[PDB]
Amino acid sequence: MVSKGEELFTGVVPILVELDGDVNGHKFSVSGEGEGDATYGKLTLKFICTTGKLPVPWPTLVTTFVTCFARYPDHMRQHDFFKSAMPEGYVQERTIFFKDDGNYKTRAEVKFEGDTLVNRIELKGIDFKEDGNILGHKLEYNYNSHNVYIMADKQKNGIKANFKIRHNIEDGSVQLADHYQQNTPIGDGPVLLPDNHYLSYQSALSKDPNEKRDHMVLLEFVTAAGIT
Repeated sequence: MVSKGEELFTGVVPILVELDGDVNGHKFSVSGEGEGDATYGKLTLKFICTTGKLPVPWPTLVTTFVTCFARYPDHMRQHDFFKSAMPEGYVQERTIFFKDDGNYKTRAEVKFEGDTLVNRIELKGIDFKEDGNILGHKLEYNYNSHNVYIMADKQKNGIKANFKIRHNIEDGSVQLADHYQQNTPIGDGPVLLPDNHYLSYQSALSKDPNEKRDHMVLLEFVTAAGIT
């Protein structure tokens, strides 16, 4: 049997992303469009800064900008919280601590609006150094592969994770971004609370050569792996 959640992701699904941000008082908005194909764990998205020049590096927003598109292998299907919460969706919240710098706090609602999977996000950043790696745009426009360990959060009826993102800097060092995450369902319907498992991410950042606005093109693959 294919679950109600699973069935919404069997083909290619349009994605809309909307982010309102404020970092050290610098307000900005970003809109993204593209498509997800969960069968292949595949996301393609193009993000546009709709208010001017982005005041933080595009790589710092990659994790913020739809884990329902992860590929869960057949043997792992009982651990897919994210699809099980659909179509009503889930709230994803994070704090992201940039080592020796500021932090982001994010809240997103991920849910269907008709046939479109929407990721609506608010982001607030505080305590950034005006000449640190973030406000000083010292990060390379690239992205490393990362594994994220997903744990059930029984009390909140959802999941949680903590993971470290490494953002490469041109002197060979990295800027660490320590993510703490909680997800909880929007509906009061049944969800899958998983056993501990990993999601394996790879992400590629590029540019649309014909786009004059400040923007990012993201290609991301996400696959679950178990602990058996």
